[PDB]
Amino acid sequence: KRQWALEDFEIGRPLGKGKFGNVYLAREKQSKFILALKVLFKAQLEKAGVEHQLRREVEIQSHLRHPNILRLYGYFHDATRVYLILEYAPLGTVYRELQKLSKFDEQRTATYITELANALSYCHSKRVIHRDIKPENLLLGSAGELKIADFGWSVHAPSSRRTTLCGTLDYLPPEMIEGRMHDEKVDLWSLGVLCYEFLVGKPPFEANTYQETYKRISRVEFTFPDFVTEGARDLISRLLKHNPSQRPMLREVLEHPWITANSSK
Ligand SMILES: O=c1[nH]c2ncccc2c2ccccc12
Repeated sequence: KRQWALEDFEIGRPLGKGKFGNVYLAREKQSKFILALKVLFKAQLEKAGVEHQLRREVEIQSHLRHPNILRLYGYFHDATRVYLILEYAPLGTVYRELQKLSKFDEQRTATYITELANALSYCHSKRVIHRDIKPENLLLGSAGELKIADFGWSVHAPSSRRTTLCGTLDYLPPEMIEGRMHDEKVDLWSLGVLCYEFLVGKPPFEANTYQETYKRISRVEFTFPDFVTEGARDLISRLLKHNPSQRPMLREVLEHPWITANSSK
């Protein structure tokens, strides 16, 4: 492996914030390699009681190798902080891309879905379920390719509430939020949420209250603006099924006619 430490890196502009520490642009001093350094404060992690998510992220994300999964290269720590050494995603997040464009055309959407579906096929083949697929955790590489990041919630499938609790529920399926056993099908529901948000500019169960979002998800109550096409409606409506077993496999998504006609391969 190789024991890094702080002074191995020049730190740059803050790329952004998370709950437990910012991510920073960094350059390794000897190679000039540009990467991102995710800082987590130990104090805050222990208090929140999620250090196992950290171990999981590191163990899981460092062994995955897929062009649409963000690489984790390693980690180090000092007294107050843990530092994850990540692949740098130069075009930013899909969240920012959505706030910039408001919503995506069917080509950009279908293409992102395809990249997501491929990355997820790779993950589910190892029974790794991400569980936190949302636009803030989807990054863009230099060619604009999508990269799944932030594997802190990920786990090997079958799993049950596996951590503490919650925050934004928008992207989570009814099994998850209700704390029932769940498996790969979780990420299929999320894909459905994403496809709607990309096309519509807001997630389909958006509400002004957690408790109201919960209700909407649990009853699967959503509607489509008129501009959304029948092919997109058909994909989304197949993904957003309350019963996981009724959700398609990823292969079926990849070969969906709407995806086939719109995706840039
Ligand atoms: O442009 C970004 N690139 C990144 N690359 C790696 C990790 C986080 C990021 C990142 C994180 C938040 C906001 C923007 C960015």
